Amino acid sequence: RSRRTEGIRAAYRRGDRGGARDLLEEACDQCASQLEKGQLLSIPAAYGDLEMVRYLLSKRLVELPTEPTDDNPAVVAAYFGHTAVVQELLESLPGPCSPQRLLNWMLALACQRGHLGVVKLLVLTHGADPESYAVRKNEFPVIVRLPLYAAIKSGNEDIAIFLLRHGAYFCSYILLDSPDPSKHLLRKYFIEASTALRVKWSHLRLPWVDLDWLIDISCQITELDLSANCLATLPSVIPWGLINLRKLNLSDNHLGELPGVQSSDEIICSRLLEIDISSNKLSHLPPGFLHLSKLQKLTASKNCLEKLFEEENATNWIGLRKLQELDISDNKLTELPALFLHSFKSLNSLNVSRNNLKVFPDPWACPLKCCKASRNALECLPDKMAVFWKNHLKDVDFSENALKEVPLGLFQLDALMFLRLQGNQLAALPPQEKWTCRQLKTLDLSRNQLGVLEFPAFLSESLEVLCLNDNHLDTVPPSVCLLKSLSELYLGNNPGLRELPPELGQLGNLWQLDTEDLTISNVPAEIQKEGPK
Amino acid sequence: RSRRTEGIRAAYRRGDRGGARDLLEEACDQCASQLEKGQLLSIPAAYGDLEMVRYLLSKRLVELPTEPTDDNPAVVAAYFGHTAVVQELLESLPGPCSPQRLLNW
Repeated sequence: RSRRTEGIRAAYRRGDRGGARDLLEEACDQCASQLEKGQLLSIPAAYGDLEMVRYLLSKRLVELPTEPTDDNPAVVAAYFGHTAVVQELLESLPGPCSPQRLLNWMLALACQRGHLGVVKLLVLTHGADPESYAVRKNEFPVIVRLPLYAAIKSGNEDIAIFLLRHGAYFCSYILLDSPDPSKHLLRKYFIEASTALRVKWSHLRLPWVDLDWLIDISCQITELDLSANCLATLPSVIPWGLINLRKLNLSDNHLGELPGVQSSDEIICSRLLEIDISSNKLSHLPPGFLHLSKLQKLTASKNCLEKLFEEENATNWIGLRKLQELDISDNKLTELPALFLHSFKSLNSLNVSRNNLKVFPDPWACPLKCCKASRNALECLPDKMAVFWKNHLKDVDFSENALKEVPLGLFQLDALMFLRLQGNQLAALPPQEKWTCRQLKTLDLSRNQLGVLEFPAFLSESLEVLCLNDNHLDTVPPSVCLLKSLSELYLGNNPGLRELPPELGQLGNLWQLDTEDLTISNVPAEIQKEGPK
Repeated sequence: RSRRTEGIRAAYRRGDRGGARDLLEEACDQCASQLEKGQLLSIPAAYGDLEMVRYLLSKRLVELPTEPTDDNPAVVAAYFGHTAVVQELLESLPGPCSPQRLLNW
């Protein structure tokens, strides 16, 4: 019975493809069982006769088993690198549950064999996992069955780098077991030369890095992006042992602590211009940052910070003097001591929102163009805003806080035009005659205990949106009639209202109105149902 | 709580895509449950903002439910013919068992 197989094989062994066709048809008629038909389909696939595979799949309708074995026709097709036969067989697999197990098995087989095209088609077209194990039944998930490891250990560097560029990751075993080719790939295929290189080792899940990998080129730059991985520690050279770095991305990792310094003498990276250490597990920043006078951006948000810096209230700090951006939001800071904060001179953007802050930091003469401190427990704001930021601050977000009254200073500002002052307990404003926010475009004064609200007449040409929903409003303040230029208004969530003023019709620019759960006595039900227009 | 949705929708209703981004990030921080995140992903997909769908799938890592419902972000993406958004969402589906049921729907 098995002879039929050999006979067909004989026809292919001598190159007699037509005789192989005849013997194959005879066996298919005599091969009723699924295993025998699968073997018949394996014969030409192993040989490489794509045409006869097509005939068997199309006319004989031969089933393609999903067993991840070397007897499988697709496995042998991948074994010999016959990409056309592999795709032809894989197309015949029925049902939605694509048999990934077979795909990983043949993927690792191709990686071991060196058939790059088969690996490419499997991973890119059929979605075979480049980071799972090609493990069969009664087999263990050993790294030898992992396709990147099998590719690089086999000497198939091209397949390994292709896998890395198309979803594979490095791990401790790769670096420890094959450090030479691993460092070769790290030192070649992630380098953007510019000397002052730009090396992107991020998104590689590297559990550790070594000076041995690139410190030889620390003359100007070794690397810049080490984010998006599982790093838990660093050499101190990575912070400050490199000469002409300009940007470092040390974010999105397990770096709960960064190496520190004893003085500025230990810092060689005096040229750093931005640093990204967010999305880490930091409780405080190292004081070495307080020696980088040239650093222009620091972003240490998405951390567990309790303080910006340790209480070094004696040292002549010069660093961060020219810092423009400090983003330390999404942290657990209750106090922002005036020491380090007043050491700044060039800050313009301060993002300290989403913290446990209760007192806004004691202000100082520094040109803040924008400040976000919402999602805090802030009780009040300083009165020196108009002293320092009268001509600088444009965006303010002190909303969602425990604040009860905004002093006149915020509204005495001139450059201020973007106000988010909701989510507070404020119930009364400073008199409108004291307001100098001529450039005001958006005023979000919702979600508070405000009732009368007054506006400068100048805002007749300035405001584009005004939010006053969800307040203690029983009657619309008549001052709204001033705001001809207003385009969007909220008045909903005010159950005490019954009259909609006629003067709102004078506000020509209106296109939308929050009429949510507002019953208007002086408007018929039909007009209310039709909408704001 | 539902207001967040409408607020983001408002930003897209007037064409304010950056304001929609800000409101979307705020809601994502305040939307922990899978259904709320799926709704947040449905908003731009129904609108057609492929960029914000990409940001949600890549950065926020928003889960894509396999329920064959008109609330599904991919279903609404197919509803308005936004082919790019449909492929972007369908690429995010994990695992080997490709949810054919959603695909037929």
